[PDB]
Amino acid sequence: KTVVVTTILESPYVMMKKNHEMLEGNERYEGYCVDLAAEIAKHCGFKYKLTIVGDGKYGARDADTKIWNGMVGELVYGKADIAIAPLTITLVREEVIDFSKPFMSLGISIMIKKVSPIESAEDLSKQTEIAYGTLDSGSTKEFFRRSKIAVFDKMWTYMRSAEPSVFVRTTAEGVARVRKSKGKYAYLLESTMNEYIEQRKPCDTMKVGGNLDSKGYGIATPKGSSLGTPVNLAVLKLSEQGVLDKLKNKWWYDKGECGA
Amino acid sequence: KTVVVTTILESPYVMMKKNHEMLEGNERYEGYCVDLAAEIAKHCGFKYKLTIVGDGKYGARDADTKIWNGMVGELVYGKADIAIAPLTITLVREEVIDFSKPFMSLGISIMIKKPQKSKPLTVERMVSPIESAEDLSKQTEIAYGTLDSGSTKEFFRRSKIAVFDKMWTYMRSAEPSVFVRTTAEGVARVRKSKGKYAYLLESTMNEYIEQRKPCDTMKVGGNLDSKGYGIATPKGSSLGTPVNLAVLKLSEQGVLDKLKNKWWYDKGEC
Amino acid sequence: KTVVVTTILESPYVMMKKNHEMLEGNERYEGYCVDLAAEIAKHCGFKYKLTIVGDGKYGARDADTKIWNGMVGELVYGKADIAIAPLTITLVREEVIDFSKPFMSLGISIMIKKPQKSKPLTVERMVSPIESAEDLSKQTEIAYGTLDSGSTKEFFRRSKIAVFDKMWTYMRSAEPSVFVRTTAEGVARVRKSKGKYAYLLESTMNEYIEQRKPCDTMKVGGNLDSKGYGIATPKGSSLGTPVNLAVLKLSEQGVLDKLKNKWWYDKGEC
Amino acid sequence: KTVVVTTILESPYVMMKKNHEMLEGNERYEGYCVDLAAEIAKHCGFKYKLTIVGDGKYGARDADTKIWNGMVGELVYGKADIAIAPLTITLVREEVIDFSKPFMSLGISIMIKKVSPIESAEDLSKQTEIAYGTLDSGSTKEFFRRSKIAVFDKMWTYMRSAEPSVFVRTTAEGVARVRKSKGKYAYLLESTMNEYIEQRKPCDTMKVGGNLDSKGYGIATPKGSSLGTPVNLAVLKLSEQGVLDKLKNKWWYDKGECGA
Ligand SMILES: NS(=O)(=O)c1cc2c(cc1Cl)N[C@H]([C@H]1C[C@H]3C=C[C@@H]1C3)NS2(=O)=O
Ligand SMILES: NS(=O)(=O)c1cc2c(cc1Cl)N[C@H]([C@H]1C[C@H]3C=C[C@@H]1C3)NS2(=O)=O
Ligand SMILES: NS(=O)(=O)c1cc2c(cc1Cl)N[C@H]([C@H]1C[C@H]3C=C[C@@H]1C3)NS2(=O)=O
Ligand SMILES: NS(=O)(=O)c1cc2c(cc1Cl)N[C@H]([C@H]1C[C@H]3C=C[C@@H]1C3)NS2(=O)=O
Ligand SMILES: N[C@@H](CCC(=O)O)C(=O)O
Ligand SMILES: N[C@@H](CCC(=O)O)C(=O)O
Ligand SMILES: N[C@@H](CCC(=O)O)C(=O)O
Ligand SMILES: N[C@@H](CCC(=O)O)C(=O)O
Repeated sequence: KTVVVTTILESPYVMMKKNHEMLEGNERYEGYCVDLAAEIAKHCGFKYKLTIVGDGKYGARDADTKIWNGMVGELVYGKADIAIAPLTITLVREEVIDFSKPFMSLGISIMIKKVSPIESAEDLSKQTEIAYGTLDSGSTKEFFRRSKIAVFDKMWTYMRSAEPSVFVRTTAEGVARVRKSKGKYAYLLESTMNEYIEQRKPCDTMKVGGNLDSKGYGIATPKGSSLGTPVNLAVLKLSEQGVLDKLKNKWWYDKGECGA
Repeated sequence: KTVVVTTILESPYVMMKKNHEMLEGNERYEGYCVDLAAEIAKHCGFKYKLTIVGDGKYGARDADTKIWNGMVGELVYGKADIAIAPLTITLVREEVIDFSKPFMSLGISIMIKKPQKSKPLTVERMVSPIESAEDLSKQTEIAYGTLDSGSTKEFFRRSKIAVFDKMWTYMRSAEPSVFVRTTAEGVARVRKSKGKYAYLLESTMNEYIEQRKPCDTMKVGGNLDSKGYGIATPKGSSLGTPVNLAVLKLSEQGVLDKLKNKWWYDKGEC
Repeated sequence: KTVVVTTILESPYVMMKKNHEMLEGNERYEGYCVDLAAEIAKHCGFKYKLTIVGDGKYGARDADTKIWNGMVGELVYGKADIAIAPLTITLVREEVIDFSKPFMSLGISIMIKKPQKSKPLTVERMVSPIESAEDLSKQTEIAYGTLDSGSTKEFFRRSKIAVFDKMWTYMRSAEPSVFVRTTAEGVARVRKSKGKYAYLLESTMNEYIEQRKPCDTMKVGGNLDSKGYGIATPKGSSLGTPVNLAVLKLSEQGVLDKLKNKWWYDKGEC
Repeated sequence: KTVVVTTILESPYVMMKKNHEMLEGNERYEGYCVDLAAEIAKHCGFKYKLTIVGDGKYGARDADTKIWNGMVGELVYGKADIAIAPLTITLVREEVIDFSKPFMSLGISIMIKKVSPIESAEDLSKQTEIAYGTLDSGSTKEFFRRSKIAVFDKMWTYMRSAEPSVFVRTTAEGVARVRKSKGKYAYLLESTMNEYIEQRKPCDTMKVGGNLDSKGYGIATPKGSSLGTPVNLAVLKLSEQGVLDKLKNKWWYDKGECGA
């Protein structure tokens, strides 16, 4: 029984190689998540087929319709069996899907155009000269929406009532916007993606300040599935064997086409 | 029914209060773990009684007897209901108990005695003889050890990495023994060995010991791996999911970060 | 019963919102005074309707008619129940209305156009032609004026200090008139007079105007006196003591401090 | 009828006369508050007799007995007709006595021994190596006790549970303690007293940071008295005529027995 593996096109997690037109099956995808899925399948011992989520959404709930979209939606509604992808572990997701142990620590970080005047998030909220937003229907926007801290509350209140739409549909759109804004825009995204972008050409983006919080990516399965314990054990074994460290070093720092 | 919580006597997780010779109950202990347990009880309502393991060990499987000891061992046999303590999530422990999501990140680091400032135009520089684990294993004048019945010892024993295997081979055949009974004993050995002893402990304890007086120890290199601390629940128990969601809520509301900052960096003696 | 609150259109106390054409009710206005009114209504439960005086004056006595005008005047005759606005507590006003305890300190300051950074090694220095009220009165090249029907004009009219008396004598016999009908008009005169006009206004508005773009104005010297802003109330009204208690309570909680920091410092630039 | 005036020996508000052994009446007292009382009597037109409060406390409520001590007690219980003294206007006091308009602005300040490693009160709260307390039965301890701010809550919790007693019976004891502590103790007191102390010899104490909050001194009268409105009008007249500024300049900066 082939296991359906939903995932999203995120770099360096999943990429469509370079000559994908002449390739078929899972051989046309490469990245950290592809390697993670291969190791998970090797440990558990199942045949899998990588599938790309129909909409480029990680997963959230719509305007009071209680419907999950993106990867979480495909998991809940039975459209997929497992999600090896950068899915942040959150409160709202955990109640509906089974998350494994985190395979990568991360956090929310500020990235800007290349002594920065903002540095910390407090100064970023205080100064209204520079605009800042998040990814639409992701996890950072939900973190800001439900945040009770005064600084994050001010951040979310400004971001929601902003003209034009300060949010972006895809993280690539966000990095393009912050590159083209001539330093007038700040992008809020995961620390791992921030470091990957800052370690790539043309190296015009830099990460400033610290991490707003601490989160992690987990392998998600439908609630009440038989694969949750095996994939949890496989993630633990991979972490203890250094496989996750090796994969992150390969896909984040082995190439390093940046000047640092 | 009041459940029993087990914890280890580790700072700044659970430390006896100053006036603890006359106090009774959970008010005797202060630290990160006590008010973490308070927050857990506040989220999901239950009555808890803090307890300390008699052996004072974190937990490991004994060879040729397959008997778990320490916090994990006493949690398996049913004399505890929940382990809110700096217990490291491992593969061996996950097959006998249930671990929640990590509430604090950590890693294996190296602790050494802080060298004196180098004299040479008038700038002072810090020169250290060990800067990573590769050169720590490649030398012989400095002994290094871990904590017995801990996660680090099991990690080094079961590691297939070349440098980690070399360090494990060194500490296995070491005379006198480089293993310590308690973290505080390891720090005492580090401060007493005049700079010839390195301690392989967790990064959180290393940073906490660095921040407090007499601050004669330093952390060299990065972490050897990435791990986490989880709240341990007996396998097949009713306190697993509520505790996991409680940890998730405390992470999302910022309680964990504020607790860490007020228990590690607020009391920055040095 | 819904009581009517009067206020003046003075930044940052009350400013029309950007989308104020379609919005109705108290949501039209934003600023320090609307937040103060909300807090006052939260202290003691009552419904309020924000209003703006038609004449747009703070309040003064007319010549030879002994008739009050402005916010104070319309509060005396009973067309308003409470004045939550930057109304300065004075002796003449206290004899006809009731003032609560000051909710913000202030003083009379001098506003001039900011000069250019002077150069002579390669350091830029700030050189100003006026640095006190004494040298402002002694000099004659730069004209100075105040706000019509304001507290500062009454202070200068009834001042027995030699310097203040000289300045008032200059203002009375001034051609063309140095008095402005609105604070914004005075700042516009300062900006467009290219350094030949000095505005004598309240310290809070002076700092607020200095803190925003294009920030071509500067405050010279210190405050000529010390005063405060109070919430006015008609004599013998039931709203006096509850509002005074509310102001004291908001001072104790530090709500006034955070309102000031949010409406004066956070929104500033340059 | 001679109006009884209660006051406390505080410098430079009320000071004992140099040759007071040979003097009697109100001519044996001098200071800012003595001049204030003289101006109030001149404006209202009443004869007064300055009386020193029995216990050197400004006023507070005791441990669950609802009894006012100090000057507020003398006012409430009919033992005094008016209080021209540095009495801080507070919500708890206003409910039992009638304050006039503030005749002097002030705030909580941090005063230490003369690199300045303390800065604002945030660092003072985050630091456990330096001791700091307040005046007992005053208004600063009440402000710290009822404060709902996290920094001030931490300050109060540390101060109450401190061994030995971090509080001082009189402000002079506090300044002596901070002088003799070799920089290990900090004293929290009113900004006016802090400035007066640092401006007088030996000038070994210096102020750091800004004022914690803003308060003021008002002339207190018994509730439901006929003197409240006349003294309020007199205070307003004195403020308008510059008499209060003149007296502050006379008693704070006119001597200036310091090098600054
Ligand atoms: N260095 S890293 O970001 O690639 C990374 C991060 C993490 C890893 C492993 C790696 Cl390699 N494993 C941990 C897991 C292992 C066991 C202990 C904590 C969880 C359960 N999660 S983690 O702390 O999020
Ligand atoms: N900054 S820290 O080490 O005290 C720390 C570390 C971690 C926190 C929260 C804090 Cl405050 N929460 C995460 C949890 C939240 C969700 C995502 C990963 C786990 C499940 N684990 S963590 O990445 O191990
Ligand atoms: N810092 S400020 O100008 O916003 C400011 C100014 C003042 C505040 C509070 C603040 Cl936050 N409260 C005082 C009041 C409190 C009690 C003592 C004096 C009045 C009654 N008035 S004040 O001295 O005019
Ligand atoms: N410069 S000072 O501290 O001596 C000082 C302080 C103050 C003065 C007068 C002086 Cl001289 N008057 C004001 C009062 C006057 C009118 C306006 C506010 C109150 C009512 N209170 S105050 O703002 O506390
Ligand atoms: N990776 C996040 C979204 C990225 C972001 O919000 O910055 C998720 O799983 O939803
Ligand atoms: N925290 C570790 C013990 C400390 C160590 O091994 O350094 C554990 O849970 O096993
Ligand atoms: N705030 C002053 C008016 C402003 C001014 O006179 O500068 C008043 O209440 O009268
Ligand atoms: N002046 C204050 C007391 C001074 C202090 O506590 O520092 C009062 O009236 O209570």
